[PDB]
Amino acid sequence: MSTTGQIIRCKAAVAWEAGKPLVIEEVEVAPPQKHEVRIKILFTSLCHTDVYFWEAKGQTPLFPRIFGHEAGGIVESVGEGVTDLQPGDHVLPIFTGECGECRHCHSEESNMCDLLRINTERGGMIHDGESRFSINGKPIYHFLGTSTFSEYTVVHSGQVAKINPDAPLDKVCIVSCGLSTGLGATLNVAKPKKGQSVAIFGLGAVGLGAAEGARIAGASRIIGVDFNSKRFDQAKEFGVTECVNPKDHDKPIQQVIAEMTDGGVDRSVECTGSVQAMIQAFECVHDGWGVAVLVGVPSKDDAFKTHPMNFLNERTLKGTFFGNYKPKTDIPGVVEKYMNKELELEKFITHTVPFSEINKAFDYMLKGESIRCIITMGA
Amino acid sequence: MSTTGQIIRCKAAVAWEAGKPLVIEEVEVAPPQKHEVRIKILFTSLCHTDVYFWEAKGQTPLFPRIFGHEAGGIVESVGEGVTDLQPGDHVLPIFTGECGECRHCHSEESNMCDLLRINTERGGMIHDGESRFSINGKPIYHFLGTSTFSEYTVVHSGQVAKINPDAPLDKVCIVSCGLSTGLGATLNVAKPKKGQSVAIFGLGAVGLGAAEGARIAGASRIIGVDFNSKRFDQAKEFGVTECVNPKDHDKPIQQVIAEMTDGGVDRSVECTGSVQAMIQAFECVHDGWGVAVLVGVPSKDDAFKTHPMNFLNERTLKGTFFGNYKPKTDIPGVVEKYMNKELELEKFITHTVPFSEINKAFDYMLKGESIRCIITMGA
Ligand SMILES: NC(=O)C1=CN([C@@H]2O[C@H](COP(=O)(O)OP(=O)(O)OC[C@H]3O[C@@H](n4cnc5c(N)ncnc54)[C@H](O)[C@@H]3O)[C@@H](O)[C@H]2O)C=CC1
Ligand SMILES: NC(=O)C1=CN([C@@H]2O[C@H](COP(=O)(O)OP(=O)(O)OC[C@H]3O[C@@H](n4cnc5c(N)ncnc54)[C@H](O)[C@@H]3O)[C@@H](O)[C@H]2O)C=CC1
Ligand SMILES: [Zn+2]
Ligand SMILES: [Zn+2]
Ligand SMILES: [Zn+2]
Ligand SMILES: [Zn+2]
Repeated sequence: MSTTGQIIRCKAAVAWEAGKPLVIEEVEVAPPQKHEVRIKILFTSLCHTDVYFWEAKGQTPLFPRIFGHEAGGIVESVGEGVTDLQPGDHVLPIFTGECGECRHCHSEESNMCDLLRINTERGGMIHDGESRFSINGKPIYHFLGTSTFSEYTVVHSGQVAKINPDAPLDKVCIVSCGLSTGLGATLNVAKPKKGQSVAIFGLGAVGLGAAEGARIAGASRIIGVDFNSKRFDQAKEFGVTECVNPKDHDKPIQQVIAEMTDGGVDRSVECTGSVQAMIQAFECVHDGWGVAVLVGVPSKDDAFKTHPMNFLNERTLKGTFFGNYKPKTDIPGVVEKYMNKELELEKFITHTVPFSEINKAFDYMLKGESIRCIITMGA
Repeated sequence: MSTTGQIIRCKAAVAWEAGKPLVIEEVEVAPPQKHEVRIKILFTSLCHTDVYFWEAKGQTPLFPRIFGHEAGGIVESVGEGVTDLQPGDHVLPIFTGECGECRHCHSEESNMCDLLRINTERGGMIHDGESRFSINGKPIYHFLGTSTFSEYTVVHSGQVAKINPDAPLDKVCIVSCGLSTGLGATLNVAKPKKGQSVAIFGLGAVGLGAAEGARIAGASRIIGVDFNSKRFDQAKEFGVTECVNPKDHDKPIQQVIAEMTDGGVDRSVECTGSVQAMIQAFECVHDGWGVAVLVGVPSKDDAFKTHPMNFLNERTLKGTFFGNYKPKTDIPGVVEKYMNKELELEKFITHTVPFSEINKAFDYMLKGESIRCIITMGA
């Protein structure tokens, strides 16, 4: 309130160099411009997407930078022409937006907003190409339009979802990424029917969300596939009924799955980012009616490759961005499902650290087995 | 009737050598065994599938052989345990079957019958591995279980569709292949909505069937693509609204289409058999909601290849066998649509010759621009 229209002085975790530990710095946060809001961050988290651009290996090295794109916060002030958000609103900043004006935003199927779709190299604000962060007079790059590793951040209002103000902001700060992506990959894109079989490649947060969606859809068999056998017991909490490590088999995994299911699974969801797993996820679905959904992001420019007859045998291949959920229209409904005990969120939380110890979240992530770490603001 | 249970002596067009002209021979046709029927052929036609296996380039050279898989005929007699067909029934023998007992035959989506799905190398009958054709005591290979280039042929009853006995058998003899495949590729698999745009790659019989389906679906723009500009005027009779030759453009055809439609077509149907056209058909559909359907059969084992991000941008890739139509359950309904003036068939007929001049049908086919040639039995 007293900060409305004013520059805020607060702390942010700044990445000065690729792959080096973040530094808690005193920064200045400009007030929000047209169509922007300024958000007090209460909880944030870390995922491989932040780590990938912080490591900047084979990536355009934008530094200094404030990473972070999964957070729960409260609106502090709104910029010109913002009417759907007001101070005090509980919100999730999300790495992609919904302008409400383009053909995608008017569609049933697509969340590929022409204005506000994710952009990993945009270092400033959409309104004016400027940064809202400075340190000692010098600007700092934004990340995904969210930059949630700060006590306050400025975000285009199209990337800010208003949610149930009774929702606990530490549990929902992780609906902005992997959970909703896998949940919607199964429910919106794969669309299994009751009793069907589903194979999930990758049992990180995305695959676990896909498993929850497959249980909500009523799948009778949910086969979780992962090179990492440590992730199996964890996965069974999220709906996975059988676990398969490819390392334990001489046969290719798509043959292993087809043999388990008499021709292949009804649905598959690829949640690894490995192009080889995308091929395998496609080839492991049944002929005639099988549907595979690609979710993982490939690191290189290897191409998906398969014999065309695999399609002529009546397989279908789909792909998803953020579970095909619209961030402003649909994500609040995801939170509502959590509030109505229809969706599991607490079991994603494997770690927690205060903001001053944010670098430990990188350690837990890079060591493996960390699903999400709740980074608590204030100390 | 008088021929029931007897060997029939009749004429067939026999291929003795790869790529050499057929010879009209006096053959013997055995009576039908269990689950088989013997059919008097009144009209048959020729398509590239017959030519491909008659040329036998890179193909297993089964000779001598009776080709032919598009025909209209009348049941002469039925074998043991046949109850859905009786003598006098008007029928279409079809290159693939419907046993009615497997999971595909109980499905909504799939026509991939486990027992009777198409098999290009099967030279004998399913019942006993034997040929029902002999010439001077020596057997002749069957083709696709149909072998319609004979005055009489024996076919598994699962591959024989009973149709409206008032349907003209010369017009419907071409519903057994390209027409129904493209029609169902659009209506059953691509599923455009009213007002949407559809790009069709290849304007042979398959692409023309896809165009008819796109008009029935109410597509506002139907863009026909083909290297052969002679096929354009023809295509407009079948629903194509715009024609594009790739040769006339420096830009890749998928870019040409995207530029015509502001991001890409809503639906595409690939009806060429060229793997490069399958890639192009996929990449030319709009992001967010585009759906491409593969129909053409590739000659080699080149693989379909695309950047995985094309799917993550929410494109869908499907494939079809015979338009996903079940041959015994659905094909009679296709004929009914012709009988109710809802489907154009006469305009597929570009040529006609008597059976003794069947080799001319090969000439008209190999020269190009022939859609279908009605081969009339009896002289
Ligand atoms: N499509 C979208 O909109 C989104 C895509 N993603 C992508 O989804 C993927 C999954 O993300 P997270 O779950 O956070 O990642 P993660 O790294 O936590 O989980 C990946 C899991 O897959 C396993 N794995 C890797 N290669 C494998 C292979 N060849 N076969 C079997 N298992 C394999 C790993 O052991 C690990 O358990 C990533 O590529 C991420 O970039 C993430 C969020 C949004
Ligand atoms: N999926 C299925 O169940 C079925 C598949 N097919 C396949 O469908 C395809 C089409 O069959 P028809 O219409 O009878 O063949 P067709 O040879 O009469 O027509 C193909 C057309 O595509 C054109 N074309 C070829 N390469 C092209 C390219 N790269 N770009 C643009 N145009 C190109 C040709 O000029 C020709 O007009 C064939 O591959 C056939 O084997 C046929 C029937 C059943
Ligand atoms: Zn938009
Ligand atoms: Zn994330
Ligand atoms: Zn069957
Ligand atoms: Zn044919």
